[PDB]
This record gives sequence, structure tokens and C-alpha cells, in this order.
Amino acid sequence: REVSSLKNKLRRGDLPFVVPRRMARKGAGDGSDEEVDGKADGAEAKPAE
Repeated sequence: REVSSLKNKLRRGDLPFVVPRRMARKGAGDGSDEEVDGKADGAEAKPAE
């Protein structure tokens, strides 16, 4: 039973294997025309003493 079990393991291929995984694709998507200006207001605080 021990020799038979060892022979069946080699014939079946029982080994510490890992299922492979595929690769992901890049998300290079086209942009939209929703542009915003970089304008900003100025400060109005007074200097300290």
C-alpha cells in the first residue's frame, strides 16, 4: 500500500504547485474637455506686530 501510493502520486503529479494568473492591461483612456483654470484670489490679512 505504501509503494502503491507512491507510484500513484508520481503518476498523478501531486506536488506543491500554484495556479498561474494572467496579466492586467493598462487603463490608458482618453481624457475629457473638462479643463479648469488655475486662478485664485489673493490674501487680505494684515502683517503682525
